[PDB]
Amino acid sequence: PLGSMPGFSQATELGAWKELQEHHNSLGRNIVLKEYFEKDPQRFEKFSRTFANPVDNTEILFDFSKNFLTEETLALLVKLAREAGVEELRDAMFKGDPINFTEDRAVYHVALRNVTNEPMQVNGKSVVEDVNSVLEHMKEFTEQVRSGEWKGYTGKKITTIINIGIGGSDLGPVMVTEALKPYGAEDMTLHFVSNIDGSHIAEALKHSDPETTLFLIASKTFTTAETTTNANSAKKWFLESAKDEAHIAKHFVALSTNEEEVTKFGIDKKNMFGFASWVGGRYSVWSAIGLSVALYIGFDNFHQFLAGAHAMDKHFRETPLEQNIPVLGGLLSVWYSDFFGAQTHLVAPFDQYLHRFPAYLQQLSMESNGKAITRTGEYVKYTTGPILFGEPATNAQHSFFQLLHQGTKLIPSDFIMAAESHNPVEGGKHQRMLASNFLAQSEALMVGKTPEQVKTEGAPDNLVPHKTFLGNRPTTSILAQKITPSTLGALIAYYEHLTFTEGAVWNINSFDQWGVELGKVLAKKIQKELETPGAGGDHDASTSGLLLAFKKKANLA
Amino acid sequence: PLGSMPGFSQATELGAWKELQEHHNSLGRNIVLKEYFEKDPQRFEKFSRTFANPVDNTEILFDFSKNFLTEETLALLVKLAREAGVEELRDAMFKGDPINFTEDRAVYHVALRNVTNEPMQVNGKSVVEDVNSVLEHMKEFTEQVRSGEWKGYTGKKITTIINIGIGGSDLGPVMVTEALKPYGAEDMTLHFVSNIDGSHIAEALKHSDPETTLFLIASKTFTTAETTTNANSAKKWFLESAKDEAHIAKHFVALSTNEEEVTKFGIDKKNMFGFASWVGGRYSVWSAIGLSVALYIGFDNFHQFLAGAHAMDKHFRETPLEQNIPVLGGLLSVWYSDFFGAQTHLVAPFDQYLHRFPAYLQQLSMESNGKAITRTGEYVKYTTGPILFGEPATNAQHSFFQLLHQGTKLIPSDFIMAAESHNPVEGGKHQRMLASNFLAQSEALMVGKTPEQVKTEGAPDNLVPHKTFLGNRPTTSILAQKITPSTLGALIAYYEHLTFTEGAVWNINSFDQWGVELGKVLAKKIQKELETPGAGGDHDASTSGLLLAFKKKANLA
Ligand SMILES: O=P(O)(O)OC[C@H]1O[C@@H](O)[C@H](O)[C@@H](O)[C@@H]1O
Ligand SMILES: O=P(O)(O)OC[C@H]1O[C@@H](O)[C@H](O)[C@@H](O)[C@@H]1O
Ligand SMILES: [Cl-]
Ligand SMILES: [Cl-]
Ligand SMILES: [Cl-]
Ligand SMILES: [Cl-]
Ligand code: NA
Ligand code: NA
Repeated sequence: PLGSMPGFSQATELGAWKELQEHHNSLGRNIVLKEYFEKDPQRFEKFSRTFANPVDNTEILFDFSKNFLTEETLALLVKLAREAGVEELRDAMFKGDPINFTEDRAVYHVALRNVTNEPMQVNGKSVVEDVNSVLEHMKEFTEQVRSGEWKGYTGKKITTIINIGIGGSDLGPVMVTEALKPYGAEDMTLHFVSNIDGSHIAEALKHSDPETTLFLIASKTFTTAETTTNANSAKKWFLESAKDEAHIAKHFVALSTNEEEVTKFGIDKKNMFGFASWVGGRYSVWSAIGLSVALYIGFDNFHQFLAGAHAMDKHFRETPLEQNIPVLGGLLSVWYSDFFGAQTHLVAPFDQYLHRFPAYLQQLSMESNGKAITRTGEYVKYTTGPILFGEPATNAQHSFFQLLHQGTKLIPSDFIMAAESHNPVEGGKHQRMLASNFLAQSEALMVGKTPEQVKTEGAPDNLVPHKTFLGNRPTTSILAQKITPSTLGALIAYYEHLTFTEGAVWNINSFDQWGVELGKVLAKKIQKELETPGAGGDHDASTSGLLLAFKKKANLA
Repeated sequence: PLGSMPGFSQATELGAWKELQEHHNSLGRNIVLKEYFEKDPQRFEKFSRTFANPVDNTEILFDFSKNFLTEETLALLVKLAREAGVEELRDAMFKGDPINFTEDRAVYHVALRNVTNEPMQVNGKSVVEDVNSVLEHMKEFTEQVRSGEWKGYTGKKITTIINIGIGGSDLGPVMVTEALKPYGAEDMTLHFVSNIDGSHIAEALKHSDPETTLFLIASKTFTTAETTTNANSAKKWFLESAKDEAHIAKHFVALSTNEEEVTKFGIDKKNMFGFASWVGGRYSVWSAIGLSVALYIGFDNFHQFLAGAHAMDKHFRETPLEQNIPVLGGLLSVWYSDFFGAQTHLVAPFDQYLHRFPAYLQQLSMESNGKAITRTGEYVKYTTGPILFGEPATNAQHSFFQLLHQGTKLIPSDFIMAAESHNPVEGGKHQRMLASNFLAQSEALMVGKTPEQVKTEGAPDNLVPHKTFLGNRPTTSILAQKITPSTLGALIAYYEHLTFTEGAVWNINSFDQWGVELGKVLAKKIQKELETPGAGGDHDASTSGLLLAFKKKANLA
């Protein structure tokens, strides 16, 4: 049924927002971090938080103390969270209420990792047994493929997995298999095919054998333009060798919401791994979409990944806002975005395996919060989601940290590192050097280097400005024990709940994506024009000019 | 010797800047692209440019017409370029004058690709014969490795190349070998090791054989912390198998400015591929640093890559500002950054092989122009380089194009595509679909979709705002024939000269990087503290708190 009117319309109408604007005008805008640290030796104790991971029995330290925060600032941000009903929206999410108000849908990625089987329901029906049934199917199938009990059409062990999917059906599987590579099967090659660009499927198939390749067709809808075309091209390549369509049942499985479209494709109903409409693509790695992860690292490691997210769900659900870790991360994002004018958010993992973690967060953050319409249907009077970007450190330091230290933008930055490496090369020397950069970069961004310090080191007087570091550049530092499956699960859930918190304060829908439809509709029209002699003139002069140049260069009538 | 005072101090003091501010206030801020296209059927003719690539005999179309430009706007931006002496600084660069004013150095990447051997000189001495000598050495060495004439210590053909380097010694080689993969040797595996994180070298060595692995130690300085440690770990792994140090001469070569440090490392002087101090790292792929590219795709393809850059150098050098392609790209960046408040710049190649092209441009752009000090030593009164980011399309469309279409930021965007694929799978269907997305995304961002259009399609009245597209989101579209070596060379040179143009207008040094030194110095101090029992307390409370947590989690006294 229908529910209540929203608690508020515009974030800018909330009393706490107006107090934050007054706080910014008189105090927040004059925060100099190095002065706050000089005057407060308990600053780190005040603004750090420790999360217990009970799956691997470790702790993750979240240090927020190098942010533009005072006790007064934190009090006002938590007050804004209470006035915006962050806890109410959170509790509605966990109850399975349809908080996705533009699609009338629950938002229930939290049910996918409900490893304690707490009661969970959508539309008065429990979802727990169905979540568990798909997981038991994923368990059985992954054991058979990894053991070699599941065989190819000529009776060989599967050694190549090709995931075919785009956006939420690709970025999670890529990022998590890259991140957890140390746990991966030694004899298994993974390919992630996503782009419609034929270079992607071509390179994957070029070095694969139909006899030893299993395909995962990953599509919530099973009607995505890119994925259906890639799947079709994969099926033609397979049949070129296997000849017999009956063989498809040993080489193709489907990860989808849409049984009818899967069966249409020629996938055996028994080889379908389902997920519900209340699983958003950018929140889907926890579902059947994680099958490539469970194949690579095994079902038990996949389940520990779910369990680490579950521990962060419990922290988010039960912790008072003053100590709540994702909530503070989300309020800091609002503080920087809407009061300091920051258009970006850097995430730099000090970890090469996490090299696809920023790209994953870019979809989670930007597709969720790149929105301008409130629950009340008004255009926001304030900026919403930032441009999220990053690369792993120390690579990032040698690419664009120049601009972070000496450029003209405020760039709120999250640095993430594990204390222990899976590859402790040369007696730990590589890892102590990585750690020294993790510690030093946040230090350097906070303290800078004064003209007086530069002159003391012997710089030419007229080069002092060039070598000065203003400092006062904020950072959040996250120190884990080791990137295990459960630790990675908890880190993603942190960013999911930070993203939730931002959207709740902004009063937008974190869970829809209406903004992708126009490009899809216009691309289909243009594709028909490219296939049609003499067509393509019904556009603006630029689109028409580009379409004509493309037809001339590609030899199309 | 010493030269002249700078032509100006602050960009904001130039008459043309003040005319642009008045132009923005009265007209530029009210530009609605769809209205300008409705009223001007020759808009595309006015603001598109064609670059002839004489190496592959193709054309690259640069369409700027979906930007916030009128004839009056372009006239004022070109006027700002003349008042800022863009052509004077350009001509000084090509003459080998020391325009890198903070390091007293020439800026002579343009000499590296001087394929017509035009006279070129630094400090009254020709550089041409020395550039050509290194190239002839790169030619001879790459022929021997690729032919199998160069053999390993047990007489086998080299099949694995491991490049070890960071920033400008890594991102170019990675991006260019990924981009030009169709031209790459079928039997060759490349690894690019860059991160100090031991996971990077470990994964590369895990599946390599010392007998068939050649290492390229890529370092301008040959004293980078990460690269010396990685090189050292590579040498220990090699010697664990080869035992005899004499064998190093068949498995390790150096790409450096610093002969003394290379010989120190134990590399035979004959296996050193030199480049000059006037080659910046982020401008170095054209030099000896491109050796991994010439090994992979052959010397002739490498030389065509140089020649395509040379054709774009000639365009930049000889074209009047009204028609000059990189100049217009750089002025648009100033226009958006300093008059519309855009903090970001999206680059989305509609090309999976170009998947590392945005990361390459991120270093070029942000390390060059992430600067705040003028030639006159003042702090800029205006923002400088943007945050540059991106991912290949169509992947990008399914990740963050939601925010580009419906979010609250202005994001100047460059879309790049080739008309022809190297992998024309399924009779060109993948490529026509990719092209349809390239054309449609810029169309969609410009025209949007009105509330009236949304209601016509049958949307619930109270969902109309959620499904509305405001449009008026600018783009630059770049359509090449095919990503050949020379076409890629010309595209990079475009971005190098766009970057030059931005820095010339802003009156900053595009060519120094003082902003990386503080982090390096502070990391070395912390590394010594990590190695020293009881040390690490002499920091701010956050750095001290993180360092202590790291020592507890990593078991360090
Ligand atoms: O998994 P599907 O139904 O093929 O959709 C994949 C992606 O498609 C895109 O249009 C959306 O931006 C994403 O939310 C989604 O993840
Ligand atoms: O090639 P080298 O001397 O090892 O330096 C590599 C990188 O080092 C970094 O400090 C700089 O940010 C880059 O400009 C440079 O490319
Ligand atoms: Cl305080
Ligand atoms: Cl990188
Ligand atoms: Cl005009
Ligand atoms: Cl991607
Ligand atoms: Na675990
Ligand atoms: Na060429």
